[PDB]
Amino acid sequence: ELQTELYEIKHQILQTMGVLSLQGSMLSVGDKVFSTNGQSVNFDTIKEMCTRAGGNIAVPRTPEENEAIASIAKKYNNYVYLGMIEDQTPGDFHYLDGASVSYTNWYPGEPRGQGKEKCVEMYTDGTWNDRGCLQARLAVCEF
Amino acid sequence: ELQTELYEIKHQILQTMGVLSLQGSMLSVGDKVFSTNGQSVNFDTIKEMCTRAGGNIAVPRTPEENEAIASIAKKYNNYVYLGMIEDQTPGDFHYLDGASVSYTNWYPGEPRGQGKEKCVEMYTDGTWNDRGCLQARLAVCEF
Amino acid sequence: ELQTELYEIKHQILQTMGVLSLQGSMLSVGDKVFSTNGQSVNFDTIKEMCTRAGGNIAVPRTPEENEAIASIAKKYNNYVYLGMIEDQTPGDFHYLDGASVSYTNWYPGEPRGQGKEKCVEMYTDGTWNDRGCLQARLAVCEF
Ligand SMILES: [Ca+2]
Ligand SMILES: [Ca+2]
Ligand SMILES: [Ca+2]
Repeated sequence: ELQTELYEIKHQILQTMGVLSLQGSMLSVGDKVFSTNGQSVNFDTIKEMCTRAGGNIAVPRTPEENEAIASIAKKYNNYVYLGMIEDQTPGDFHYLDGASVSYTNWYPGEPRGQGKEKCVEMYTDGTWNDRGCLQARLAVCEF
Repeated sequence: ELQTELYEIKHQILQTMGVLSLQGSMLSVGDKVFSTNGQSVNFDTIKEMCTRAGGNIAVPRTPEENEAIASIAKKYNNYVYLGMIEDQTPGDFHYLDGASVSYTNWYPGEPRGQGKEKCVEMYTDGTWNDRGCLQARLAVCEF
Repeated sequence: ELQTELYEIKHQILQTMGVLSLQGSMLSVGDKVFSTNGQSVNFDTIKEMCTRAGGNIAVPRTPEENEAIASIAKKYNNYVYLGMIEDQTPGDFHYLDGASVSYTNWYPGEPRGQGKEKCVEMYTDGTWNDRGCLQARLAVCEF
C-alpha cells in the first residue's frame, strides 16, 4: 500500500504549490509553471538563469499560457523575451529545440524586423513583437 | 524498486517545505499548512484567493491549529476571517461545507451579534468574534 | 501504472524546486539544499531555527557544498556558523552527530582558538575560522 504514501505525497506537493501560488511566486497553467526572478536582462542571460533553475525561458503555446505570461509582464511593467528565435528566413521563427512555432500572437504588422530582429518580446497586453536580443527584458521561466 | 524513487521524492518534498517554513512563507501543523498573501480584504475576496491557490480560507479545528493562525494574525498585526459562517439560527455557526462547528475559541461573551454578524474573525490573541463579512481582514489560507 | 502518477509527481517537485531556486530562496547542491532566513543570531538559536524547519544547521562536506554556503555568506555580507563544534581536545572538531569532521577549509593558521573557540564560522571567501558560539551570524540551514 504505497497508495496512502502516494496520497500524502500528492497532498504535500499541492500544499507547497498552493503556498507558492498564493504568494504570487509562480503561476500554474495546466502542467506548466511560470515564474520570474524579477530581473531585467538580455536573451542569453535569461536562458542561463532559467536553465540554471532547471527550467527554460518561457514560451506560450496556448492562449491561456500567453495570458499567464502577459499578466506577469503587466505586473512587473516590462516586456518579456520569449523562448523562440528567428530562422535564416525572415518571418519564420522556431522554438529553441528547433521546432517550428505553432501558436502565435503577433501585434498587428509584426513580425517585420526584416530578419534583423531575431528575438521575440511580449508586450504587456500579451501581443508579440520581433526585436533585437540585446535589450533588458523581464526574465520569465517555465518549468 | 520504486521505494528508492519514493525516498528521493519524500526527501525533496521535505526540502521544499523546509525552505518555505524556514523563510516564514507558511506554517505546518499536522497535515495542514497555513499561509497568507499578506493582503487585507473581505470574506468573499479571501475565499476566492484561497480557492484560486488550490486551498481554502483557514479554519482551526484544534488548539494547535488555532494558535498557528493566531501567530500569523499576531505577526501581521491584523484580525483574520475564519472559514465559517452563521446559520439562520443566531449563535450557531457552520464550516463552509455545511458541517456544524466543533472546536471553538470565542472571546468571552461571543458570539453575540444577534444574527447580524454572519462571519467570524480571530483576534491577535487567538480568540474569536462574530463580525460582519465586509471588513478588511488578513487573508489566511489552509492547504 | 503508478509510473505516470510518479512522473507527474516528479515533474511538480522539479517545478517547485525550480521556482524556489529561480527566486534565490535556496541553493541545490547534489542531494542537499541550503537556505537562509536572512537572520543573524547565535549558534544555539540557529540550531533551533533549522530543526524547527525540519532541517539542520548547514555543514559543507565537499568543495562544491562549501562554495554554495560561501555564496550565501557573500550575498548577505555576513559570516556563517557551521554545523560543527570543538571536542575537549583543542584542534579537533566534530559534526553535531558526534562524527569526526572530514572535509575542512580552514583559513591559514586556523583553528587556533586554543580550545576557547568551540564553534566554527565561515568567512565570505569560504574559509573557516574557529570562534566563540555567542556571536551574531547568518543562519544557514541544510535540508
Ligand atoms: Ca518588430
Ligand atoms: Ca461579535
Ligand atoms: Ca580562530
